[PDB]
Amino acid sequence: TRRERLRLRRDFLLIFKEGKSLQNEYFVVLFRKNGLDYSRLGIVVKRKFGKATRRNKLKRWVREIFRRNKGVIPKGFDIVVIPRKKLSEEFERVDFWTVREKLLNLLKRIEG
RNA sequence: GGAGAGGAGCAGGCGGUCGCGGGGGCGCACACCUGCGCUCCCGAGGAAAGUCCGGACUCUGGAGCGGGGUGCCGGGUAACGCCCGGGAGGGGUGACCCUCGGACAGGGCCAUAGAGAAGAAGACCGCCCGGGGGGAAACUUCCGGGCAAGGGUGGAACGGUGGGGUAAGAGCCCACCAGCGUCGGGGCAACCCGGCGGCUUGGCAACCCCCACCUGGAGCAAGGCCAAGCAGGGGGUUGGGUCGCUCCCCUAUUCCCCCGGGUUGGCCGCUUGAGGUGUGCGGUAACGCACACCCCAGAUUGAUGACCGCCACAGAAUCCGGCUUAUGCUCCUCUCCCGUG
RNA sequence: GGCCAGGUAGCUCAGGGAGAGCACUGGAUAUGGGCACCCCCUAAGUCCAGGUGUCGGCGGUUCGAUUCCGCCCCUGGCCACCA
Ligand SMILES: [Mg+2]
Ligand SMILES: [Mg+2]
Ligand SMILES: [Mg+2]
Ligand SMILES: [Mg+2]
Repeated sequence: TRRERLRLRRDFLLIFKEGKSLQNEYFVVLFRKNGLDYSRLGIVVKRKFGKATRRNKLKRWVREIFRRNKGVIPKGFDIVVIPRKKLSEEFERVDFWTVREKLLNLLKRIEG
């Protein structure tokens, strides 16, 4: 859903500068009110996370978590998900349910 | 069965619940441009990779030189540093694998060790002859002369080993060998086979070089178009005109250089191509030709996931040909070895 | 996707027969300290002695390669339109 896909080239700077942030050991989540009746997701994966296979797997998991849990995630925010060094350190050791739990714990705390 | 060499294919599938990317069809709104909404088709790789070669395709005004690349020979190909076949040299019992022009065109470099390393250089331990001296002798000593043959030195010592011949010795002579020169035969050829002959005189060109062949340079962020927006200023014996050098066609601010500020939108390029698959024919093969069938990702923060059930390596970004590296199986050949019918 | 750089003692940097600087380990000795000397402790310093390496890895050429020729690994940077 590309209507659900927020542009990062223009908006990342604005969200970084004007928005809020939440984090845990695996993710940093940046967010800002978008003035819409729905939320939009963006993913920023640092080059150092790895090659296409690895980065694309992470992005797919993130997109899926967001899509399936859209109903419970707060509405009216532009959201940027950023994986942390730790995650890229035990990514192969971290299962899907753990990534889901850790990401949702942050997403559900987006206020207000 | 064991050990090993060459090579071909596949990339866990099939049946379920949700979620994407591009086409098509449809539902509709269309006073235009177009704007959404919901089924059929297709949707990462053998390496998509590293960017090591070769193209195609774009933009830079000409030509020459330099520079760079390839390196036995013959094909194949759009082309290549690739592929196929063949020739020499080497390794392995063997199937097989690896190597590749020229050092009497020239210049330069060979440390250390060693008597001597490029004109033929050299006498270290030595071998033999002719005298003078000492000494009973063995032996020592001095001068004159002859050896590259043994040993030592090396990565290599100016042909190799055996016999004859030498005072002692040398291709001095002869044998087989290696090299070179020729004559003759077979190959398109690289080269091979046979005969004759003095006696022959380092290595490195992944150093410059010589010979033969090929070759501008950038690169899809190439380049073309639309929309949007701010703000200009300082320079040019001229400089710049898609690497350098040399001659040459230009152009004078609108061009180029520096500082500063505006976008950090959308469309084209963007996928049908030296393209796959299936036969038939030619060719040792690589591959070519003929006919038939097919449409096989085109994203632009960048599309393939999660749950269930019987059994790796890693993700296209302009597209192809090949190389190299990363990696899980399965099958087909042939070689040697133990053991049996 | 493409195009360039660079990888040397721990760190910064030189350059076809492996070095400087900071630095570390010792010995010397207070004008520091146990008290005041004797005796002894500690070395910021100052003397001196050195300690030391797959040349980013793995092959090839060469009798020898930091230098030459291949590939692989790691670390940085550059690109688009407007005027
Ligand atoms: Mg059996
Ligand atoms: Mg690539
Ligand atoms: Mg000799
Ligand atoms: Mg440009």
